[PDB]
Amino acid sequence: MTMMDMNFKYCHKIMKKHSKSFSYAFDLLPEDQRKAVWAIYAVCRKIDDSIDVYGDIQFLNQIKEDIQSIEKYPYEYHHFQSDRRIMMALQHVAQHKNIAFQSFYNLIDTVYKDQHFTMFETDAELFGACYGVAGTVGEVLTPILSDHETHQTYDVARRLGESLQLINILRDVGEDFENERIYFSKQRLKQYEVDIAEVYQNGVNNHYIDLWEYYAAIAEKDFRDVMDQIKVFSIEAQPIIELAARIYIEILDEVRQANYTLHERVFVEKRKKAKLFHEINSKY
Ligand SMILES: CC(C)=CCC/C(C)=C/CC/C(C)=C/[C@@H]1[C@@H](COP(=O)(O)OP(=O)(O)O)[C@]1(C)CC/C=C(\C)CCC=C(C)C
Ligand SMILES: [Mg+2]
Ligand SMILES: [Mg+2]
Repeated sequence: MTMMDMNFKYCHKIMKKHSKSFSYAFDLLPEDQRKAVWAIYAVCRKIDDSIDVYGDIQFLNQIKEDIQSIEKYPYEYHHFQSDRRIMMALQHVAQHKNIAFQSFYNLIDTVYKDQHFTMFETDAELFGACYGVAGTVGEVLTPILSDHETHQTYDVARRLGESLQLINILRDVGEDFENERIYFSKQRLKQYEVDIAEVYQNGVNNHYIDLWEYYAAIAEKDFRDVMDQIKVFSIEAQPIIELAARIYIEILDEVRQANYTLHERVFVEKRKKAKLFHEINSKY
């Protein structure tokens, strides 16, 4: 094992630890592509988790500055300020692939703004936040998972990322509420006559289920639209991306089976993930 191998192994550790669904799928990529995914993953994770390190923007600004160094000077040695192992790996990737740096900056800005989080007035705001947290990730992964990037490739990847973020929201309603976050828009909550606090205390009702299913239907339709355009991605990545998405889509059915509970995080069992892989893989 080289030093750089050690750097990617560490990124892999982070992804396996923190992202059971995405780890399962993306680890099936060919070596050079999965390694790039691990590095992108670990960067994004550090960005997402940065505020809780000291309680403020310090570690985040250090990440941003590290990324800026890489963008400006991809072939120079940097004394990274944040997590050196992750940044060395990102830099190695950047030397070989087009990285959409502005997409990382969009994600960072999204994390900065989350410090001042006020509920979304409308679904348009909510979907805007989904872009910032996850459409950006889709954009960053595009050159990794496709052979000749076009506007269509980016668009599909962005849509997928945003759909997965909406599923994430749908899984985590109760936990988010405990953390003083509600992501359903004020407009939709008012229309469906849903108070999340009241539902957290008293159990689901038909109003809440109707509202949840309204968003679920959006995530599903977007998922189907991505599946229909899967050929934008490289032949090797197609079944893997399909797997990643299907595993995440299955979370919706898990929520339903747990009666839309606001008091635990549902999950797709490993054995089910394997079932989905068999189904997809026979198709390919
Ligand atoms: C780079 C990579 C694979 C992921 C990035 C992971 C990170 C940390 C981003 C920081 C912001 C966050 C938190 C975003 C949410 C990820 C789930 O959180 P995680 O905690 O890992 O898993 P779980 O909550 O299930 O335990 C999310 C739903 C976005 C998924 C978007 C994807 C996969 C692109 C799809 C498009 C193509 C594949 C073209
Ligand atoms: Mg996680
Ligand atoms: Mg969540």
